Amino acid sequence: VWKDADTTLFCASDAKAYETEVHNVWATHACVPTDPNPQEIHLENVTENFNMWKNNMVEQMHEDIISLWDQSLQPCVKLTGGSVIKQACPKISFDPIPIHYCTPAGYVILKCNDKNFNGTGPCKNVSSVQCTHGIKPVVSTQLLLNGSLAEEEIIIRSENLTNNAKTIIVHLNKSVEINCTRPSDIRKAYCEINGTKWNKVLKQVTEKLKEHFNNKTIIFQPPSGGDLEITMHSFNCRGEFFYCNTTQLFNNTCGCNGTITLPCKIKQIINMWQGTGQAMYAPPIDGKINCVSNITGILLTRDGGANNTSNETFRPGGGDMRDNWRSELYKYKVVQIE
Ligand SMILES: N=C(N)N1CCC[C@H]1C(=O)N1CCN(C(=O)N2CCC[C@H](C(=O)Nc3ccc(Cl)c(F)c3)C2)CC1
Ligand SMILES: *[C@@H]1O[C@H](CO)[C@@H](O)[C@H](O)[C@H]1NC(C)=O
Ligand SMILES: *[C@@H]1O[C@H](CO)[C@@H](O)[C@H](O)[C@H]1NC(C)=O
Ligand SMILES: *[C@@H]1O[C@H](CO)[C@@H](O)[C@H](O)[C@H]1NC(C)=O
Ligand SMILES: *[C@@H]1O[C@H](CO)[C@@H](O)[C@H](O)[C@H]1NC(C)=O
Ligand SMILES: *[C@@H]1O[C@H](CO)[C@@H](O)[C@H](O)[C@H]1NC(C)=O
Ligand SMILES: *[C@@H]1O[C@H](CO)[C@@H](O)[C@H](O)[C@H]1NC(C)=O
Ligand SMILES: *[C@@H]1O[C@H](CO)[C@@H](O)[C@H](O)[C@H]1NC(C)=O
Ligand SMILES: *[C@@H]1O[C@H](CO)[C@@H](O)[C@H](O)[C@H]1NC(C)=O
Ligand SMILES: *[C@@H]1O[C@H](CO)[C@@H](O)[C@H](O)[C@H]1NC(C)=O
Repeated sequence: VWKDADTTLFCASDAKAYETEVHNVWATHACVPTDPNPQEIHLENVTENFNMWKNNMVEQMHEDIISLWDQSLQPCVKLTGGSVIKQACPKISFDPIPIHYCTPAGYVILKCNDKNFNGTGPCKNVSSVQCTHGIKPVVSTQLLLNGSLAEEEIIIRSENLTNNAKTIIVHLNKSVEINCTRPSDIRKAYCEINGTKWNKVLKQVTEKLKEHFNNKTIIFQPPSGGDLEITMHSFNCRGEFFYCNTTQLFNNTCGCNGTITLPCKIKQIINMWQGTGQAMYAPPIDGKINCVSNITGILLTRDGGANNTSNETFRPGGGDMRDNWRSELYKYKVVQIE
C-alpha cells in the first residue's frame, strides 16, 4: 500500500575519488556510492497513473545540476540582477557522469515499463525500485544528447499537444551521432552528422507527428527569434560552450545524403540556463576540442495560428533544462509506502 507523495531524494554515482573532473568531484561529496545490488520488484496486476509534466523528481534534479555547475563552472564575471561578481575562472575537466536518484526510508520509486508510455496516463506494467537508472545531466538546447532511447516506436511527449505553447519532447528509438570539433579563428567549430542516418530518422519523426496531427503536412522551420542559446543548438563540450546552427538539420527538402556539417562557434559570453544572468568564461583551451554525442531526443515548439491551415510547422526549442531531465525521469514517480 502506497500513496502519491513528494520527499527529498538522495543521489548515488560511480564517481571516482581521484578524479579532478568536476562531475566526479561533486558526486563524490554530494552523493553516495551506487547500490551494488539493485533490486527491481514487479507489481502484479498494478495499474498506476504517471504524469511526467508534474513530477517533483524533475525539480530536484534541476536543483542538483544548478548546484553542480555553481560549484564547478565558475565564470570570470557573473552578471545577475545588477550585481557583478569577479571570481576565479580556471579551465576545468568536464564530462558528465550518470547520477542515480534514490528514495529514503518509507518511500519507493515506481517505474513504468510500458514501452509505448508517453509520460502521462495509466501504466499497466509497473515495478518499484530504490533508485532510478544512471542519468547523465547533459545541458543542451534543441537536441537531447547522450540520453536513453525509446524501446519500440518513436514517442511524442507533451503536457498538451493541442496547446502550441507546450514544449514537445521527441524520444528517438535509434540514436544519431553528432561529432563536433574545434580543430587544433580559435572559436570556429563544426559538427558532423551522417546525413543518411539523420534524414531517415527525421522522416520517421515526421510520420510519427502525422499520426498525432491527422496526417497533416509536417514542416520544420528554424527558431523564430530569441537568444543565441535557443536559436542555435547549445551544449557544453569539455567545458567549452558550443553554439551550432542547425538549419541544415531541419530542412524539409531531404542530392542530399552526404555528411552534414553544421557551422559552430565557441562563445565566452553565455546567457546562463541556471537563472536569468550572463556569464563570461576564458577563451578555449588549445588543441583539438572534440565531442562525439548521441542524439536521442528532440525539443520542438509548434507554430500557433494554423488551426485552419493545412500545415503544422515545428521549430527546435529548449531553454528549460527541466525538460531535459524530464526526458529521462518520465517513467519514474515517488510514492510513500502507506
Ligand atoms: N528555473 C525556473 N524555475 N524557471 C521558471 C520558468 C523559466 C525557468 C527560468 O527561470 N529560466 C531562467 C534562466 N533561463 C534563461 O534565461 N534562458 C534565456 C537564455 C538561454 C537559456 C538557455 O538555454 N541557456 C543555456 C546556456 C548554456 C547552455 Cl550549454 C545551454 F544549453 C543553454 C533560456 C533558463 C530558464
Ligand atoms: C514489463 O516490464 C518488464 C520490466 O520489469 C519486462 O520484463 C517486460 O517488458 C514486461 N513484462 C510483463 C510480464 O509485462
Ligand atoms: C498520452 O497518453 C494518454 C493515454 O491515457 C492520452 O490521454 C494522451 O493524449 C497522450 N498524449 C500524447 C501526446 O500522446
Ligand atoms: C550511443 O549509442 C550507441 C548505440 O545506440 C550505444 O551503444 C552507446 O553507448 C551510446 N553512447 C553514449 C555516449 O551514450
Ligand atoms: C522506430 O519507430 C518507428 C515508428 O515510430 C518505426 O517505424 C521504426 O522501425 C523504429 N526503429 C527501430 C530501430 O526500432
Ligand atoms: C490543451 O490546450 C488547448 C489549447 O490551448 C486547450 O483548449 C485545452 O483545454 C487544453 N487541455 C487541457 C487538458 O489542459
Ligand atoms: C569526428 O570528426 C573528426 C574531424 O572530422 C574526425 O577526426 C574524427 O575521426 C571523427 N570521429 C568519429 C567517431 O567519427
Ligand atoms: C551513414 O548511415 C547509413 C545508415 O545507417 C550507413 O549505412 C552508412 O554506412 C553511414 N555512412 C558512413 C560513412 O558511415
Ligand atoms: C543559420 O544559417 C542560415 C543559413 O546558413 C542563416 O540564414 C541563419 O541566419 C543562421 N542562423 C543564425 C541563428 O545565425
Ligand atoms: C556524450 O558522451 C560521450 C561519451 O562519454 C562524450 O565523449 C561526449 O562528450 C558526451 N557529450 C556531451 C555533450 O557531453
